[PDB]
Amino acid sequence: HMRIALMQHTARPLDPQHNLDLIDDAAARASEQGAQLLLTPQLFGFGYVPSQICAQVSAEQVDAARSRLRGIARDRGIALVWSLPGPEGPEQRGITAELADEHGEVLASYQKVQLYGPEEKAAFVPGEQPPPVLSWGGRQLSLLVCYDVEFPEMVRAAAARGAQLVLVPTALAGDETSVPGILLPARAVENGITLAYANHCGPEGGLVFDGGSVVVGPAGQPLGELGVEPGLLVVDLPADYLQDRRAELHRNWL
Amino acid sequence: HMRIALMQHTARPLDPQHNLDLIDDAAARASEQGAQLLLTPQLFGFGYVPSQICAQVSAEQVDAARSRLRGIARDRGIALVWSLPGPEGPEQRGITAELADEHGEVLASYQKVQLYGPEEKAAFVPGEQPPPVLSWGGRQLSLLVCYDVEFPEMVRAAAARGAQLVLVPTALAGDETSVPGILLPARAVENGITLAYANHCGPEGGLVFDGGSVVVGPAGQPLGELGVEPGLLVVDLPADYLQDRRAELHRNWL
Repeated sequence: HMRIALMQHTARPLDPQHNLDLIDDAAARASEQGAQLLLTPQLFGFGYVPSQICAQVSAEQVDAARSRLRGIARDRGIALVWSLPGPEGPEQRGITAELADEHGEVLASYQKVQLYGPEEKAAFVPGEQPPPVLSWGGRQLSLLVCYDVEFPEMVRAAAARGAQLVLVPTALAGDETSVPGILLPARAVENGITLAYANHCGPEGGLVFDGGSVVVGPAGQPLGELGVEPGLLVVDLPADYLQDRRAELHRNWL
Repeated sequence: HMRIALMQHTARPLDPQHNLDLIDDAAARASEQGAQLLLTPQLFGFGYVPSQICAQVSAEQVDAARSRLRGIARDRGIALVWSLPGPEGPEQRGITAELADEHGEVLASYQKVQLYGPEEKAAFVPGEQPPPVLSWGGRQLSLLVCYDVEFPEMVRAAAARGAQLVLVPTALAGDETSVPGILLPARAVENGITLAYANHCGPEGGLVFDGGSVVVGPAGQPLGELGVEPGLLVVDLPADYLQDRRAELHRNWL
């Protein structure tokens, strides 16, 4: 009863009309295939160029891209998860992920807690709030962004609040096979949840993104996967760690 | 500069002279191969029979097996990690793991925090202390027992205190491939540490143990592995998650 899509593509740095036109095209193709939600990659709208987003992308330009993405969700009739800089000035915003429903209503907004490397840490403010968890489509959805999912604590924070399906815009480059190969399957099994991971692919902003977008089910197995080329992955989704964990002790030992 | 051994074998329920004679034999063979430490499986001395340990194994019998195991470490000249019931009466003790050095000195004792299933929870008291971390052989070692390693929080507790090599007596049955296949490699990569896992194998106490004893290095790869038959595995051991994790937030979100 739930069919999701993941958009894997290459963005052009600082060209939102080009990158959002790719998202519009993917949303229309996902909807034609009966997908009910489209997940898109981290910072796709402006490309994964942290220092140049900080230097050249204004709050007004981010708000115009956000309005365009709400319009795509409404006009293509499909829920949409995107990732842009946050709405504040360039010196105060983070990296965010948002979910709009097929009506264009923004159901949830999350600010990336675990920034990756010095360029992100200079260009963005880290989030301070736990991942949101909300009902959509018959299950509890949640959002995280790229490096967050590599911390078991961030996925456990979502699953502790009831998450069953964690959606992760990503921008993973450098042939980092261990993230989708080793960490994502453990995040699924150690919580009993499904995770969807939508990456860039190909050369962008001086990096070569890995592609490898994937949906991993609760037994850690891929339900669908892409390679290194652009694509639109469409997947039909079908003792106990969460109860047994001694959280009152663990919280004191981190 | 560090060579370790793991003993994978079948125990006989409630027959410590038989099971400790197997450990003595493995310790002598490990030492002949220049191993400096031998890791043995969970509750091997009495077999993995929780309800019968609670019903029939006295504090005196546990203390005699402990004295025998300290003697093996000394007399075979090899550090030894074993796992017995704890030293208290049958209604107050837990499942423990201990490390003795090659002099027979007990360096560390740990009580299993995460008991597995209702039979363990009736037969044993859970530990309340974090895993120990200590220098041995040129690195920081730590101890956990079976189900503990399946909680990222338990391995992160050890790595937060400096652990580099986590030694895990186990008793994993039922063809639970996801533990060594999916979870152990993530525990290694998400902390940057090595883990050694020594299981029973074959039918014992009405269960069929999986074998699959393994040492996994920090990239999640097996450095050595056994299948389903008894054996003695001998292995020569050769952005940053531990610093970057926002532990002050994670501790509030578990």
